[PDB]
This record gives sequence, structure tokens and C-alpha cells, in this order.
Amino acid sequence: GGTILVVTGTGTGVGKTVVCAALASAARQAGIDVAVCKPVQTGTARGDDDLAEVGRLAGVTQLAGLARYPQPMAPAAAAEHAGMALPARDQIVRLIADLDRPGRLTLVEGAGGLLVELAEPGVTLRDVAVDVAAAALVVVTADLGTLNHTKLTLEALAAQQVSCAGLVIGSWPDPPGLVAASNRSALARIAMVRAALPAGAASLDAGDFAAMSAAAFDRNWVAGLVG
Amino acid sequence: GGTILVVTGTGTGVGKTVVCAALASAARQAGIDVAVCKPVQTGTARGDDDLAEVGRLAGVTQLAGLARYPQPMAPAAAAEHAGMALPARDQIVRLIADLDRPGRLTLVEGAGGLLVELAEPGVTLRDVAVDVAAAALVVVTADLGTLNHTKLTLEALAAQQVSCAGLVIGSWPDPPGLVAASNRSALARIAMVRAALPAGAASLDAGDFAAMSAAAFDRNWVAGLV
Ligand SMILES: O=C(O)C[C@@H]1CCC[C@H]1C(=O)c1ccccc1O
Ligand SMILES: O=C(O)C[C@@H]1CCC[C@H]1C(=O)c1ccccc1O
Repeated sequence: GGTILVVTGTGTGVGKTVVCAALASAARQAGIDVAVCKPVQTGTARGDDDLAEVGRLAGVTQLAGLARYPQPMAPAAAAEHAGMALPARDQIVRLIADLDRPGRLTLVEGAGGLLVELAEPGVTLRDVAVDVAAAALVVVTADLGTLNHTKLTLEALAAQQVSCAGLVIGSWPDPPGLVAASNRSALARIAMVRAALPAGAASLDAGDFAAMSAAAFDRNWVAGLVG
Repeated sequence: GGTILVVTGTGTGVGKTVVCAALASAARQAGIDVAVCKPVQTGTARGDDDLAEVGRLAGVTQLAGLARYPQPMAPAAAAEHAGMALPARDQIVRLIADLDRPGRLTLVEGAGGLLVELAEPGVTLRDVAVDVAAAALVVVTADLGTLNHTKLTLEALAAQQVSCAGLVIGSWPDPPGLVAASNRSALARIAMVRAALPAGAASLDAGDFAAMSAAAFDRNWVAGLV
């Protein structure tokens, strides 16, 4: 197959989706075929659609969903509220394996943080990454609290031998402060900081987003993700 | 010895200090002798003194600290700004071991979350808990994202055989709301929820706080801590 990457984060609202669009845009501009999947989408009752947003920002057409729930909560609660079930583990693995192919980068976008339950019983994105032998890209903030959350996440990945593909700061303030500056320097000391997206990148139009995306990542690292 | 409990949380600003004071107060009202150790304090430029909050809210007098940095950052960053080092590992562990005595509940308050660096070099509250054979009480929020952060923290504890003494929700909203109510039920499936402190409790006077605290925790669980 090709390269499967799960895109996770230290928690909710850290920039997972915009980072997914940014890595997809960068990989597209390097000539890499990209597919993005979203095993579980909540918040559809308020218009949440991360796949649609990645298509808008990065131009990705190969977009695959599975489970969708209206309420903007964790999947187990949103499914329960709606009278619906979580998907099974093998259904998520099938969604991913159907997309995987040589020379393609398949990004698997999580819901919330790494240990969020996506399938019964207690099946998380970490288990899925083990199942499809994927590495994990971790989206982080630069805010107070971030190193503890980043270190807990990286420890949880290592516990199941899921490789860490690096960190991406989802929103980077221009200009930064003492805490943001100290955290980025300390984040870079615990793992590779692949990128740091400028604040408000999600508002950029397609052309500015593609320019930001290409500038945001090291063109050489993106190319090395998939032969 | 007695019983040593570290009081950690899933992050910063989750209610660690007010929970420390709530458990101290509940334990004092059950006739238990309570000491609180806060090895490292930051934010002293704006007046942060967590040991003083425990003193006033719960009446604890055995209040032990080692270092105080002016900047409201993590310890390592506040030390870096001040141009001085953090305490040494032995200082923290020996201070706690000296505090511990039979009949006593010694609560150890970290800074920020569980893997925050407290001592030299890169020593955490989790290491401290291993060294003094303490269990860990985990302060959590009810907000969106709390289950992930809770599971992350509890795995990191089990990974070093530090026992989990339960959760406390540092701030329980009124009225709850869908997400907060869903989160409390889910937290209870992860570990015992020992208390959920009413929102605003940090601002109560000492007599109102001791009332809230005595009702917040289960009598038998507190009485059995020592
Ligand atoms: O993916 C995100 O973090 C943003 C989404 C948008 C709607 C609520 C967030 C969500 O899904 C979520 C939040 C906490 C725990 C598990 C979750 O799945
Ligand atoms: O204890 C708290 O979380 C509140 C304090 C008050 C001033 C900054 C907070 C702090 O200490 C802190 C923040 C991030 C990481 C580690 C830390 O130790």
C-alpha cells in the first residue's frame, strides 16, 4: 500500500482539521496523491463537516466518511443521544484500507483527542493506527498546558508502539509571547515540530491556503512520507 | 508511616488547589491530621500562594514548600526566566517523607498537570509519587475533552504503578448541561468520582467552605484514607 497517517491532537479544538488540510495541500503540491477520511463526525446538526472543509481548503476530492452524528459531543455521547450505534473497529479499518494504495498519502482524521472512543468497546484512534500500521501526527497548541498534554499523548502512542510523525502547532500567534515562545522551544525539544500554522489559516482562500501550506511544511519531509 | 496522596490534575486551571483544600477540610472534620506539601509555586508576582489558600479555606497549619517563582508559567519556565534552578529531587522526596507520620494524611500538590517538570532534571510529580509510594488523586473538569485528558493521565499513572485514588471534578456547573452531565456519567465508568465541587467554591469563606467540603466527599471514604 501507500502511507497511512493518523492525524490526532492533544484534545479538541486544537486545529486537527486545518492541519489535515495543510498537510494534504502540501502533499498535493509535491505531486503526492492524497485521500482524507473521517471515521467519525459529530456536530452535523450545527454544520460540522471536516471532510467538506478539507476539500474546500486543500482541493482534496478523495474524501471518505463513515459514521455521522448530529450533536457536537464525543462520539459515544452523540451516538447515544441520537439512538444510534458507534461503528465497529473493523468498519473503520475497512474504510482506511479501501483508500490505501502505493504512492498515496491517506490521512485519517480523528475526533477530539487520541484516546477518544471511536468504536465499541473503548476502541480508539490509537488502536486503529496499530491495525493499519500507521504513524500519528499530533496537533498541539502553543498555550499554557500544552507540554503536559503533548507528553501524555506521545507516551500513550509509545505504549502501543505507534510511531510519532511529529507535532504541528495548529494556531501560532503573530507575534508570540513568553509562554508561546517557551513552549514551542520546549515542544521542539520533545519531538519534531513539522509545522506551525499561522493563526486564522482556516480563513485563507484556496490560493493563500496552498501558499501557506507549501511554506508551512518542509517540502523534503512531505516528499519523504511516501515513495 | 501515614497516608501520602499526590493531588494532580489533567492540566492547568482545573481546580487542583481548591480540591486539595476541600479534601484537607473534609479530612480535618473527620479528626484526621492533615499536612499539605506544595514543593514548587509559580505566579508569586501576582500573589499566587496555594499553600495560603489551603491554610485559609481548610485551617491546615502544616504547610510545606521549597521554592517560589514570580512568573505565572510552568516551573522550568519560571525558573529559566528568574535565572535560577528548580529544587533537586531529593529535596522534594525527603521533605515529603519527613512530613509523613502515622495517623496523618499528607497531600502533595504538584504544579499544572501530571508530567510537568517540578525538580532537576525533568523530575515530575509522577516520579515523586513513585519515590514516596503515594497514590494519586486526579482533578478533572466536566468540559468537552475531559475524558481523553483523564484517560491519558490515568494511563501515565498505571504505566509507573502509581495507584489512582479517584477523580474529583474541580468545578461542577449549575445547571449542568448536556455535555457536563454526559461527561460525569462517563468519568464514573473510568474511575470513582469522589466529589464534584460546586462552581465558585474557591471563593467561599472558611465556614461555608468546610460545610461544602464535608458534604462534597463521602464520609466513609475520607475516614478510611488513614
Ligand atoms: O474533533 C474535534 O475535536 C472537534 C469536534 C467538533 C464537535 C466536538 C468536537 C469533537 O468531536 C470531540 C470533542 C471532545 C471529545 C471527542 C470529540 O469527538
Ligand atoms: O497549577 C496551575 O496549573 C496554575 C498555575 C498558576 C500560574 C501557571 C499555572 C502553572 O503552574 C502551570 C501551567 C502550565 C504548566 C505547568 C504549570 O505548573
